Amino acid sequence: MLILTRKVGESINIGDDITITILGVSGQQVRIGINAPKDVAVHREEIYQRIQAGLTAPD
Amino acid sequence: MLILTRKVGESINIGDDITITILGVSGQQVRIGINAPKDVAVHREEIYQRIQAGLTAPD
Amino acid sequence: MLILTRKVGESINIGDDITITILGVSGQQVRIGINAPKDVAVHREEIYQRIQAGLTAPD
Amino acid sequence: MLILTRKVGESINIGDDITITILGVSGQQVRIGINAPKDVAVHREEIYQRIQAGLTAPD
Amino acid sequence: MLILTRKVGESINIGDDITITILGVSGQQVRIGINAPKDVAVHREEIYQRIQAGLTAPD
Amino acid sequence: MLILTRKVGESINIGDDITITILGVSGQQVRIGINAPKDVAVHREEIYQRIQAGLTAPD
RNA sequence: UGUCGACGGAUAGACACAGCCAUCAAGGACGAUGGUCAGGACAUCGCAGGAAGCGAUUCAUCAGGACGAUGA
Repeated sequence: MLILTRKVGESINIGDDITITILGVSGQQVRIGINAPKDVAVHREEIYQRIQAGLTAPD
Repeated sequence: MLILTRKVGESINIGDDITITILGVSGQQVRIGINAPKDVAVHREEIYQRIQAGLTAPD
Repeated sequence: MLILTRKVGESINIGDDITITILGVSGQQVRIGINAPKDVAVHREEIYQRIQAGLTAPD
Repeated sequence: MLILTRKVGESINIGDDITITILGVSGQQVRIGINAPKDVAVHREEIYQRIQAGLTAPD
Repeated sequence: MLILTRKVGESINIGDDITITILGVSGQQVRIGINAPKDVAVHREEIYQRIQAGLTAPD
Repeated sequence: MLILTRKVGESINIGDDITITILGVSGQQVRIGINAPKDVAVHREEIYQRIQAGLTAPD
């Protein structure tokens, strides 16, 4: 794990194809944009389990 | 862009190899954890630009 | 309708028997005291309309 | 004294002829709408104290 | 002169009209409540220098 | 009722004779210095009650 | 402003609704006029009743594969 601390409106990067943007907060909620090719998946942890258990949305 | 919201301490996933956790907020800052293999790089956008600047003789 | 602009610690008078005091202010909310006799009823609007919904007749 | 903590834009009632609305605050000033018949006299205490000196609104 | 040590949520007093309350700490920062009549002034040492040198009313 | 946020080593003032200094912190404990004239009293809230409620001289 | 939904690829959506302060007004009008965050407030927000009633609060810097460190 690599942990950072960034403000709202800032940006982060993964690999050479993936970008992340912290769009803002709403109380304890944190609104996060992800930007990746459809060659890779992105979901909430509660959702990720469905695409990995029975692959409910392949694409 | 795929936007997801998370409450503090909740999690997100990317691909089949990467996990993300929003650890918490402090003011307008957000402590964010990134868990990926060293097979991929991770950087904030202000550092990412250096990996796009070109580099030699790694660690 | 008669509009007035009353500052913290000042008072309005109604009829010959009712008086109103702005005891103070707390941002977007206001702390108002009513000085009417128990011969007349005083209630919030969301508590006046519950009275006048019909519940005053005997069992 | 009957006391209420009222937000701006909420309302209050007295007897069966009078209604009050807290139109808003302007700093430590408080804009109040008073909605009684002209059958009742309705002024700030400053004014009321002359009217009860033995008169009505002067020439 | 009086030196004393008090923990968060405890109280201290001056004269017959002044109260001090430690609301709590944040690292080296210490949030303090001060309760005195408008008969007396209160500011931090930075601002106090005005009340000594330039005052709140000219000649 | 004023509220301030002072850090260790800094000062606050009351009236035109009284000075307060935050001497430092130890966990929850907060060490404080008070400088007032002989014309006034100063104690912690525990001891203050002896000067308010029971007094240091009888009738 | 907080909360929720949303396998959604959208700088997205849904639900419940978020600045501060002075001057004039016997005025019946949701009146008029001007300024603007180290203050006189536990900064705002919630509950309720004939009582001048009641409960509860942080921000920022550095930075690497570490649920990172630190300052105010």
